[PDB]
Amino acid sequence: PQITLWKRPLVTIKIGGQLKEALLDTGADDTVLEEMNLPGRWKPKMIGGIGGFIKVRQYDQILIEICGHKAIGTVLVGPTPVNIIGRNLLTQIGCTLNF
Amino acid sequence: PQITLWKRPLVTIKIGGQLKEALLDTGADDTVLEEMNLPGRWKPKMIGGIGGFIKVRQYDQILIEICGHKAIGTVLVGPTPVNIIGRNLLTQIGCTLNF
Ligand SMILES: COc1ccc(S(=O)(=O)N(CC(C)C)C[C@@H](O)[C@H](Cc2ccccc2)NC(=O)O[C@H]2CO[C@H]3OCC[C@H]32)cc1
Repeated sequence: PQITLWKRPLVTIKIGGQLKEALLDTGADDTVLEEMNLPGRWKPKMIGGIGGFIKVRQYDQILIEICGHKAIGTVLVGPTPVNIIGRNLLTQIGCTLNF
Repeated sequence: PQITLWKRPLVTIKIGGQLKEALLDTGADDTVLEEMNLPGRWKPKMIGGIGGFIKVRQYDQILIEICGHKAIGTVLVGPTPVNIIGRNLLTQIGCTLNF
């Protein structure tokens, strides 16, 4: 599909058995999801943007389905105000910017 | 052009007659640029990111050319970690997401 940018590019994702709304974010190197209790091992990480840094938990090789497109990669979990699909997963679903 | 996302979507912009590098950021509602001198009037505003809120100077109806495409709109100037081009300008140059 083609998504215009009049409104936030929110799409439905499936992760850890749950459906959520997430932002297709070309400005995000990594995928950052709102706080959730995923199983498995993780490593602490700090990511920074406008306003400063937040502490997140890095999970690797997590399966995510984005608009019926399957993907698997690193997912960060922490106190983000929004679910953010970053470039590490956008590349896997064949997402491009066009103008 | 069609821009893949295996690298940061960085492009050259022109604003106030000066060239800069900026990030095409579909996850940003607004355009926020690093500290710079801009002619014209401005008003103080606050914007929130993943790490909290920052003070910025809002410039309205500013001419800005993005990868050869012209836009005229609001530009926020403040302590952002990166020059980001947000949806308010991405729409003006006809930018869409596609997968
Ligand atoms: C390492 O992996 C990372 C992944 C994501 C980020 S980030 O979130 O700080 N950022 C980065 C951008 C500011 C360069 C992505 C931007 O698209 C980021 C995503 C976001 C965070 C909080 C609330 C809404 C939207 N958007 C953002 O900061 O936009 C600003 C400017 O316009 C406003 O709309 C959204 C919030 C305001 C940082 C690191």
